[PDB]
Amino acid sequence: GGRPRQHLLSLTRRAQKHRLRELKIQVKEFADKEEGGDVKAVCLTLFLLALRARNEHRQADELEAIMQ
Amino acid sequence: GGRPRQHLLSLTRRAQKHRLRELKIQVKEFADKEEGGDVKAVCLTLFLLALRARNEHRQADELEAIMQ
DNA sequence: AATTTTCAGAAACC
DNA sequence: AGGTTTCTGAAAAC
DNA sequence: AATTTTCAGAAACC
DNA sequence: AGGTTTCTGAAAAC
Repeated sequence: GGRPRQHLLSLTRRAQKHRLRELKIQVKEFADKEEGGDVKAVCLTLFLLALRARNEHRQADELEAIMQ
Repeated sequence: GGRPRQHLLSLTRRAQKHRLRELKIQVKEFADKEEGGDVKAVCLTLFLLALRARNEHRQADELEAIMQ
């Protein structure tokens, strides 16, 4: 069997980190090979584009206001 | 040769989208296989954890204030 | 609106 | 002139 | 602080 | 009791 997974956003940062770990690595590898190891800018843009792909322009704008 | 790349954050959303495209796919695949296709929550958490991994807790808190 | 791929052309490099 | 890759936008499709 | 991997135990499933 | 995977935190290292 195995313990059922909780939602990612309900987990401790610790447990969150443990689940994304394998993707965190893929992102790292990509950031290095293609974007000069700029994980922040990559994940930021992934998220922003992910928001705008959903027409959550208001939040996307607000995060953009936060980041400069 | 080839045209030199601009910084990801200076590009049009169009051009940004074109560069991350290959990683966008990897994220999609991961989100589907491991997080019930919840790209938003994945990228959000990747970014949040990426910020806190850099002790940018203030911004991380502010994005967390935005998202609920 | 968004998405996607295709077609074009200019721009920046060789 | 040619090459290339990147950037932009439009175009034609979902 | 952060990171990492290791060790533990409890928790939730079979 | 056993199994498993997940979650949490501590522990020992950078």
